[PDB]
Amino acid sequence: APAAVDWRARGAVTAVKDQGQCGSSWAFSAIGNVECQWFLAGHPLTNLSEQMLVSCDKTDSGCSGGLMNNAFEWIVQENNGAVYTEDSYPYASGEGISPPCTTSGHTVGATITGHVELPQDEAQIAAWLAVNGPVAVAVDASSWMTYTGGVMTSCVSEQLDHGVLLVGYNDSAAVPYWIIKNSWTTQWGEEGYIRIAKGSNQCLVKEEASSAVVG
Ligand SMILES: O=C(Nc1nc2ccccc2[nH]1)c1c[nH]nc1-c1ccc(F)cc1
Ligand SMILES: Cc1nn(C)cc1C(=O)Nc1nc2ccccc2[nH]1
Repeated sequence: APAAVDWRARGAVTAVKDQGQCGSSWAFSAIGNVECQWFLAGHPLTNLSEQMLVSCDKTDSGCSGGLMNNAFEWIVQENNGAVYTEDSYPYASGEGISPPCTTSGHTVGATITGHVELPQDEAQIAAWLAVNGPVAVAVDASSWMTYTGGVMTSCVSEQLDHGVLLVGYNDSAAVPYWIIKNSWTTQWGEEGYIRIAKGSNQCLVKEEASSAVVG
């Protein structure tokens, strides 16, 4: 692996989104990861549908919480692999209300065929990420409300409560760090993003890393 990676600069990452008040940090992580994989497959970067998962993924509990791997498993095994575009199934649960499931011909933004889990190794994840693109990970965002910007180093690492998207790292800097895409708009943190120290398992980042697999 290289000294640094940033998939935004390779134009492979969609704009930062806003989950509003809904525990759907997963849907955003899982989907965010798929948006990138679809692009890196050779296709146009399409903004995909988080609402699809909140409403339809029954394995996951909609708004009160979910898990990225269940999404990938659900999409492939219950939804025939289909991920809808956002224009055809837009986010509604911003305020907490999650509509019912639908099928009046939504548009399929991407078709995935599986997913893979990565080891609990920050270095190995970086190895995969550098080659294959943004990785979906779970973290302990207890210490994230207070976040203004900078390389975070004293992150509470006890409870996985939040789902996000790794878009690259930087092993060259004074303090090596992961670059993480977050679903709390762009006012939060560094234009929507956040940098946590790479190597010491900040925020329990290496604990639940996975990525969808296209084609
Ligand atoms: O509730 C969430 N996750 C969760 N915990 C569970 C315990 C028992 C059964 C199902 C469960 N699902 C959740 C809400 N917002 N974000 C996440 C999230 C937390 C961890 C994670 F890895 C991914 C998402
Ligand atoms: C959503 C959600 N569900 N639960 C249980 C907590 C949250 C949450 O913290 N949202 C949130 N915090 C923010 C802090 C700063 C800016 C924007 C912010 N948005």
